[PDB]
Amino acid sequence: ARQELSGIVQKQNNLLRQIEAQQHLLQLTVSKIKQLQARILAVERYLKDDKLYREVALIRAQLQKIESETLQLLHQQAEIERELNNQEQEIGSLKQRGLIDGPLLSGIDQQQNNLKRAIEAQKHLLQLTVWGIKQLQARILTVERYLKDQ
Repeated sequence: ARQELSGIVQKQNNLLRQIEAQQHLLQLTVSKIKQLQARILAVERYLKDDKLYREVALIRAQLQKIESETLQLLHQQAEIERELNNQEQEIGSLKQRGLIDGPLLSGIDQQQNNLKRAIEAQKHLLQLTVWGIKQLQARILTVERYLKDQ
């Protein structure tokens, strides 16, 4: 009835807000990774040549924070996908019996496809974030070994 259809539309909106909130944090993490890449490059060029130690300590902290941010993003991404999947089953069930029709059926189907595509794009963005933090972890480890050595 009007109420279950109302419920699907509200859930589709709730999910759309969760993707929105996840995108803010993902973008922020991505921007931190980029500034940190630049900072590690500087340390690397300089070692090719105590302020150095403070910069390396600051970078290492900043790297560990980003890794923790990426793990939060990974967990929330899983929560978002699970909600998408629950909505797919509910929508699918009402559709099987025909209880969504007219412009609403096309619009709810289109919205399911929109949210799925955005969630999959965020998953790709997240894979790139993971890739980035693993690169920076390997480069700072090289620097730490050199310092221990010297």
